[PDB]
Amino acid sequence: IRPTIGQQMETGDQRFGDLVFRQLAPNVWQHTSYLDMPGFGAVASNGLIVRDGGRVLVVDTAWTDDQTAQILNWIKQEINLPVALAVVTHAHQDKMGGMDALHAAGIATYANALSNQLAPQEGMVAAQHSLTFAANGWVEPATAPNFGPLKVFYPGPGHTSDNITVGIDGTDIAFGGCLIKDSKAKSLGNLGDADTEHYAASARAFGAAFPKASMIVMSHSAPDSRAAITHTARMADKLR
Ligand SMILES: CC1(C)S[C@H]([C@H](NC(=O)COc2ccccc2)C(=O)O)N[C@H]1C(=O)O
Ligand SMILES: [Zn+2]
Ligand SMILES: [Zn+2]
Repeated sequence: IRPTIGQQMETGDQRFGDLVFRQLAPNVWQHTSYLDMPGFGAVASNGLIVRDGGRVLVVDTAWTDDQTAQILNWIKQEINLPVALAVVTHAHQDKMGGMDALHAAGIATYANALSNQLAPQEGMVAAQHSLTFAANGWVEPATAPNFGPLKVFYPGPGHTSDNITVGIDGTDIAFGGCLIKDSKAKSLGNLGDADTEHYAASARAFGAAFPKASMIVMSHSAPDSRAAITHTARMADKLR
């Protein structure tokens, strides 16, 4: 697997069917799935798997149901603990394309209320539960029951108006999804649904929400330093 967009395979990557898994911490793995483009090649998308004692938590689906069912099969084989819930980080196919596989498995799914409202318009199935957010971006705790180490933060509109992010408490990892691009990126990716006015502030708000996270995970590049945040914000400064 050699994607046109997204990180390549490296030492420490485990191939499992059509997907790639990489351990990031004792209890955190990155899942990677690929959508092949007629004429362009494969585009990688990354999410996370977190072990929290006797249960597993997932951030983001794969691009498709079948790929997402493979994530669940990898969890069964390598961890052998139940998936308690999944959080999906906005209403686009790379993050929510496999909702039906989670539902078929009986996994409780959560997304920003706005993501659930946009899902029908975006060709997605809504999560079964809605997260809501305070005026400073922090999730309302009663809407995120029993989330363990997942600390959900809405940084403001950027890549989309509904994009959310997730810090992993008890680790130095934070997940920026499609909002954050890596420190070497040349572009901000698909800006078709983006808020170019507010993007820079939203990227910086993510950094300030998780100020001690040193490993920044993102949808389409390998985990990076905090320069992913600062570089994304610098590129976004140019859009205003
Ligand atoms: C990696 C991206 C540039 S595309 C992805 C997202 N597209 C889809 O999920 C489904 O459409 C397609 C998906 C892939 C290729 C073509 C169509 C979007 O529109 O934002 N997020 C972008 C990003 O992270 O910048
Ligand atoms: Zn998107
Ligand atoms: Zn994306």
